[PDB]
Amino acid sequence: ADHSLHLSKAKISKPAPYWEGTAVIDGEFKELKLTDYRGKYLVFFFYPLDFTFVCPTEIIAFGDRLEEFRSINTEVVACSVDSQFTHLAWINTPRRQGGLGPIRIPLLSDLTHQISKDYGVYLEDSGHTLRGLFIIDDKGILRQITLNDLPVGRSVDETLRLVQAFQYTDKHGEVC
Amino acid sequence: ADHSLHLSKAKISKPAPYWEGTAVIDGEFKELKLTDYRGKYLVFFFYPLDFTFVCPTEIIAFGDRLEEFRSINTEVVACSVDSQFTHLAWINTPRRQGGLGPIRIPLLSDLTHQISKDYGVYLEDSGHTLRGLFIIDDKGILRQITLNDLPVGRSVDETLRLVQAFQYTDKHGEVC
Amino acid sequence: ADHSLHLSKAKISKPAPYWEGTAVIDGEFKELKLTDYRGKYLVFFFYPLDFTFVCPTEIIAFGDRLEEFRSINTEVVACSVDSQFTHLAWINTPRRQGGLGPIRIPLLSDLTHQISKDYGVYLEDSGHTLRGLFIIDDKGILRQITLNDLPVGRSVDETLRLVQAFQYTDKHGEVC
Amino acid sequence: ADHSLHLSKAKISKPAPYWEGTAVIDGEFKELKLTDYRGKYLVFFFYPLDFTFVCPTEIIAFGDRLEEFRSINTEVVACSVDSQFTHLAWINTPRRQGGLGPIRIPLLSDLTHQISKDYGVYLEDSGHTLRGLFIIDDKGILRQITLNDLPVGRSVDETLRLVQAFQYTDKHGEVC
Amino acid sequence: ADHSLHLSKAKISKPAPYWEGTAVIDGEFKELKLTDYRGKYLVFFFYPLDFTFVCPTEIIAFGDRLEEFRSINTEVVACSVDSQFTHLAWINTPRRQGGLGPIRIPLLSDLTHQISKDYGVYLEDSGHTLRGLFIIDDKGILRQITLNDLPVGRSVDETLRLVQAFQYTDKHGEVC
Amino acid sequence: ADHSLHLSKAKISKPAPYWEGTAVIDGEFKELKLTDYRGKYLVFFFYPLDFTFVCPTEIIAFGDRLEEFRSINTEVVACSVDSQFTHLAWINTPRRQGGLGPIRIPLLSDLTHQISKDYGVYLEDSGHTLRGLFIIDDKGILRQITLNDLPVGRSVDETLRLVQAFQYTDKHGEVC
Amino acid sequence: ADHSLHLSKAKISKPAPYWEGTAVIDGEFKELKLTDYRGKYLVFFFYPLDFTFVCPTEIIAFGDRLEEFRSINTEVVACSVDSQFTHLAWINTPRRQGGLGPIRIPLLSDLTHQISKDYGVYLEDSGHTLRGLFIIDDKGILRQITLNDLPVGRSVDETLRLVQAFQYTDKHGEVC
Amino acid sequence: ADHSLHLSKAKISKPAPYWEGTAVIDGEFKELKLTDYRGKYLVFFFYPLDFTFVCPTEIIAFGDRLEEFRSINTEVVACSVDSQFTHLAWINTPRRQGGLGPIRIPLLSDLTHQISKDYGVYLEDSGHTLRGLFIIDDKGILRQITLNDLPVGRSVDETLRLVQAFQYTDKHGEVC
Amino acid sequence: ADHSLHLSKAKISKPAPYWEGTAVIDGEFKELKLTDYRGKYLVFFFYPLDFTFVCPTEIIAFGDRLEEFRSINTEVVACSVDSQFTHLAWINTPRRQGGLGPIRIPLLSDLTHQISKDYGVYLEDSGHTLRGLFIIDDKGILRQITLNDLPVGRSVDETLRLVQAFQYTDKHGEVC
Amino acid sequence: ADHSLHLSKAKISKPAPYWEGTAVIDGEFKELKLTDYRGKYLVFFFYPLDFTFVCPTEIIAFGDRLEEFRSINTEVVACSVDSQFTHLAWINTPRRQGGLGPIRIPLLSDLTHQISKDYGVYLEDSGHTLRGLFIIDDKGILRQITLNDLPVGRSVDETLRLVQAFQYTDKHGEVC
Repeated sequence: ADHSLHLSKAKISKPAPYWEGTAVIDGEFKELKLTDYRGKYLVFFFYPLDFTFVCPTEIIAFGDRLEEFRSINTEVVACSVDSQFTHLAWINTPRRQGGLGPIRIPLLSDLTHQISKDYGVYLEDSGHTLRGLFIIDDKGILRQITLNDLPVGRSVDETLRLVQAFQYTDKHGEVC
Repeated sequence: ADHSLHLSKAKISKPAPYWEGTAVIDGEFKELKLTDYRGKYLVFFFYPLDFTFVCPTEIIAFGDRLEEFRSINTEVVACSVDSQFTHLAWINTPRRQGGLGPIRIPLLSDLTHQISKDYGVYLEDSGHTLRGLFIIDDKGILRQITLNDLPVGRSVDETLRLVQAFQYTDKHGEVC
Repeated sequence: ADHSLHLSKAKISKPAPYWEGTAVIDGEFKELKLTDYRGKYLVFFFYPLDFTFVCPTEIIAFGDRLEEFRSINTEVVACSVDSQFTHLAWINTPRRQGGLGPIRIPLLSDLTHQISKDYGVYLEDSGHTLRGLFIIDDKGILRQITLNDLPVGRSVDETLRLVQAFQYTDKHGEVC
Repeated sequence: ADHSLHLSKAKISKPAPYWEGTAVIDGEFKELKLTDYRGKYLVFFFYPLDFTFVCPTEIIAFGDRLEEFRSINTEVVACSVDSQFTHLAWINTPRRQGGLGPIRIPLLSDLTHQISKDYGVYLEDSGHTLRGLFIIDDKGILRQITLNDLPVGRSVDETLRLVQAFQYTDKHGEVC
Repeated sequence: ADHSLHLSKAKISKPAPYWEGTAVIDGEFKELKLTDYRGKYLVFFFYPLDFTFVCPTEIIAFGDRLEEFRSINTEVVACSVDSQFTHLAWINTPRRQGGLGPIRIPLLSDLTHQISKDYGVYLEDSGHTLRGLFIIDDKGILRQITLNDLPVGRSVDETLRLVQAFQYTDKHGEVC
Repeated sequence: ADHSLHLSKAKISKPAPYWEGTAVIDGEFKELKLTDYRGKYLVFFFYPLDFTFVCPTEIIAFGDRLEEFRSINTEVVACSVDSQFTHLAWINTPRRQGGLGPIRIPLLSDLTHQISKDYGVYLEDSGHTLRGLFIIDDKGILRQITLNDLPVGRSVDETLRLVQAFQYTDKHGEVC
Repeated sequence: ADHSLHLSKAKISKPAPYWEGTAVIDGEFKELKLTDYRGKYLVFFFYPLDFTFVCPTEIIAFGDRLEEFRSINTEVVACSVDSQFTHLAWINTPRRQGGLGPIRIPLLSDLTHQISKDYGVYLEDSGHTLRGLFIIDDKGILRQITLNDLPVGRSVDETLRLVQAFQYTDKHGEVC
Repeated sequence: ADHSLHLSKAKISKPAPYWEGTAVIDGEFKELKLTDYRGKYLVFFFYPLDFTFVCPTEIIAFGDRLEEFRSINTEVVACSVDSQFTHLAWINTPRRQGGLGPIRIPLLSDLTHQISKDYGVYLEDSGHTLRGLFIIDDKGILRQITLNDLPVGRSVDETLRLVQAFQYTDKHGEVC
Repeated sequence: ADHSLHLSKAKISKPAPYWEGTAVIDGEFKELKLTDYRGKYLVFFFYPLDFTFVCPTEIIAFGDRLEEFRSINTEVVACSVDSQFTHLAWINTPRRQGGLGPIRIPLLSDLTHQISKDYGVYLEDSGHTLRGLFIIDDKGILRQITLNDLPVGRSVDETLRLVQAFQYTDKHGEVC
Repeated sequence: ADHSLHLSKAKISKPAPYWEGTAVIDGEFKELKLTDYRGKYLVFFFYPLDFTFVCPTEIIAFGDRLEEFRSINTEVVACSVDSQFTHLAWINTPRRQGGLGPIRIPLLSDLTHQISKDYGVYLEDSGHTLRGLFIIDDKGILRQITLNDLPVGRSVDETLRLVQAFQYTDKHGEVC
């Protein structure tokens, strides 16, 4: 139990840790699980907080390119330690007044801080997580781990490339 | 160190647990300590969440009756496990749309869950706290502990009479 | 076994600790148990001592207004660390001489200090308990915990309000 | 850490356990200590409860014959787990009504149960003590231990005989 | 194993510790158990040593008054840490030459020190026991514990009255 | 020491683990340390093995774009569990015969497996590491962690973008 | 503490365990120590009991030949677990009645069983020791250990031979 | 786990530790076990590294004289902590440029460092092994352990002589 | 495991420790056990070393008087920490040249030091045993233990006397 | 303390374990230490037993070729678990009768079995050691370990070659 060492259950080429929670999807609360994405690829990413003073360009970019992700049989889910009521309020607030507006990416609530601890992204002194990202294949196996310091974000193009690459490895062998 | 027994540091006739955090006070972020209230009485209470579908009649009632509490040398502080950004958004939201509206009672953030564990109010399976209330005298001594189940709230009149009674006991002897 | 942290078995939204003992009811010794109140609400409260120099206004007020509590399907029981013989002598002594006088509220003896430790009210250095109050619903679930400092007592009106509120929550949903 | 094995600090020919408390002496509350009896002999005895249905013949007999004990440089103290208020009420109640009446033997209160555990007389299941008696010489050394069942009491003549014998041993050598 | 605390097995109102040994009875060696006295009362007492320069007035007095004890359905047994050969020699020695002389009270040998440790009378530094006495009812329940410092002995009259009182309590209720 | 959990010393926003070793630089053995890059940015990455049947496009791409990394004050270092003699032979082998050819990127040796364990990349079952990449700032603070499953490699463009982003955050504040 | 293995402090060519006690010498009680024999040889032997039905031929033989032991600068001491009062009575009884009669060998009392445990001769189930013998030189060094079953005793001639042999070894070298 | 003491599983006249791995045999990768050599003698030896600047005299000498070992029903296997790809490249490189060239002795890979630890040859600070040699009989029993320091190597003639001696001992008794 | 206290398994009136080994009997190696002497008496003794510069008068004396020991149904065995080859060479060497010469007493070997440790005679600092002797009855029960300091040996006459005494005790009762 | 693993203190390129003892040198008893060979090379070897039926070919061969070893600044010492008296008798016995005869190689005694345990050669079940050999350089650093099974011995030519090789490595660098 040395700080954040033993807490993390995330290992590559191993079954990704199981999570369940309440997500705001299409403006309604829903129950979501990891195994709901079996037989399909999943991009699962963590961002620090809602209602901050910085534009959520990552979520907006991922949502605007969502049909490009499911054109290769992949879903995308975002997570935060906020509650589903805060997520709904963040969506329901107009983007001009510092909000999300309509979004097509499910917003998962980690109010118990447990999903964050399983994936090793929770910051004890901060009370929230860092900016992180995970790729999970059809069989629920962790294939990629990316972890950034807080200011910096993640690129949609890189995630597309990585998912296509992992799928190509799944289908064929090795490329020269 | 199981459940809420060993975690709770709150005891009556003992120095109340020390807390510090960031609060939305009069619309701006501020840094607040417990010792900022030394020499005065303090009503420190918890509520489950922001942006819920239930009217926050407790906070509104306490804030509307603030001159009665200040006239007897007492301040009032509310706490929740939400971030200061969520508190600010909840205040800035119109009350007709479900928001708090303007308030004169500081909203303290307990994003790290530590304040909740100190006072024995955090619910592990829920991710938030129950509805609890504490009275702290001029010297920072816990005088009263009140814990309700989640649905039911607290009455401003009872808090007024309790604080007046504690002050009267401080000034003089027992009454016949 | 850190002082009084681990001794208390009282948790909210959990089954209230089981207690049994000998009570002075209607001037006679009787055997009383917690489960004797199943199917009804129960106001279970503690007070420091018998035969003291202060007036027992709490017990007298609760007993004098017992039909209001019984009209909402609720019983009331008082507890102390005194023996049943002391309770009987306190009742049998005229109230003008400093006694209790006739009472309609059962007086429960906690001579072994076990009930006090279960509910986390026993004061080790004093040899008696503080002023505590507990509400238990039809199913034996703790709904409310109130702990005052020794000088200050409890209000019958607040207890009535809280019992009515919990019952209303039991019957209907949430009120706006 | 058995029920009454490790708790008892009472050993013969060893210094008697130190005790302090509040006693009803001549109708007034007083502070009493073991070392207040240094340089004199002390008969320290326990009895189960106040305000019981049985006659306190032991206390009455010891008090009525107090000049015999004082004529051989010896005091007598009685102890119980009742509070000093119960002792005062028991004395103030007329003996015809079942009370103690006026008494010349101090009544020591053990509400914290500590004195009872030091002398190994506290009964855990009952919440009070058995009938025990201890003799302590001028130097605070335990000379005699006597433990009876709850029904059976002690004799004043035997106590006087034992005190005279111990004093004679203190002065001279051995008698043939 | 703190000194002589955990060693003692003797408790009031609990089954008395079981003992067995070799006794000099009527001038012959015999095997004796505790259960040989079931259905009768038993006075079991200890004395320091044989062949000392002090007259054994206790043993002589108890033996001379044996018909008084037998007339109330009671036996008496004496014990010491000496061997049965020493007891036999002490009896066979003329009383004028410092011996015991003929006796009607069995002398039990505790050469292994185990009986002494069971009843909490053995003195580690002395190598023998103190002067102790125990009363055991028909069912083998310890009713009275008396422990004297080494110089002082016991009175036969007190033992008679104690046994009569315990028997009276067995037969009927409390006396007024 | 639960598998690879406690072994890893690599944490974000914390000083990157210290490493030292022998590197093949410009065709010669040299001693290299982490502190040799203090006051400059460093891209530290791992690759599985030398002399394999798969072309090392990652190393070749990083080396060919070295002047573009150096224009933003950044070095690049590669690590493997192979010995410096294996690295030298791999470089000293023509690329047409399945070799590295000349390279401008230092090749570090992790023959003791310590560097891999510190950065949490070593695979116990296979005896080498996965494909990992780390960004370290001027002050030796870990800024970003990337872990790919073995088949899939890393992109020079993404690393350049991330380093530019971290540097921009270092210089200015936050961008809208 | 495995039975009797760890209790014994007796080792050969090592300083013999220290003992002190009360001995009957010339018919008077005396305090005796091991170091009282320094600079002088000592034969220290253990026998089971006093006042038994078997003639003490060992003690009588050793005493009758005491001048043949002190003529080679050697003392003899006997020990038993009996008390000095029993030893005195055993001496003060004529041999025709089963006694020692006058004796010139000191009789040491081991009432605390500690000397026996140090020399590893105490029998737990018996309550006394076996028949044993030890030789100690001028410097307090154990030179010989002899241990017999209870029924069999020791020979004075063998002890004389052994003491002469050890003294001759002290004076000169090995003999051919 | 005292450094390198408990790791070693090799013991004379005991079943040799079991090993399995990948070897370069006749220019192809193969799977090899220890039990593949049952019914034959086996010379299992370690050497530090591949591609070093020193000449591999041991391997070349053993391979060039392999028919002598095979004529006495003996196999030879070499091991190192390098990967099978490094072994294949070392063989494929011409001997003029510092390679093995063609070899008839299998090259076993110990990339996991486990075989080295089982046979007690791994050097923790170096990252490789020392030069050690082991003889294993038909039944898989270790007959000899030889451990040279790093510079010094092993002789083919001595190994042949030792294998012949062990076989002769197997066939018949001791020779005069 | 305190030095040599815990090692010894030899206790009186208890079954003697089991031993097995290789003995030189009548000039030939034989396998010998303790149970080979069941149903008859055994004298088992130790001596320091073979081939020393001191004449082995003990062994010679025991062997020369062997028919006198056999006439009372008793065997004699000697033990040492030397190997059977050393024993055979010692016997096979002429007595004039510092040897044993022919002997009729079996010479047992304790090369593993186990027999010596079981009987508590082994000396850790010197690597051999002291001079000890043991008597074992028909039932394999240790009857007498003799331990001499190294210079001094044992007497055949005393052993004969002791064996005759033990046998007489076995047959009859006690002698006067 | 797992069998023979923790006992061994011998490791390559480390200071060889320190030993001291008694040796038979030129027919005389001498005291020998390991540090007596500082500044010279040392061949320290073990052999099973003395006086065995097998010819001591190893010792005789090493002794007859001692001038070759001394011409390269090297000493030779043999060790066994036998006593120095056995070594002296083995030398003094004529070689025709199964002895060493005159020898120029010191014979060291390991009667305490400690030297054997330090070098990991002692065999617990047999009570002696196997055939092992050790090379120790000028600075007392263990430089080779060789462990043959008991039937098979060591060759003088190989030891000479190894010592020459180690000395040549000491003088200059590696040879091609």
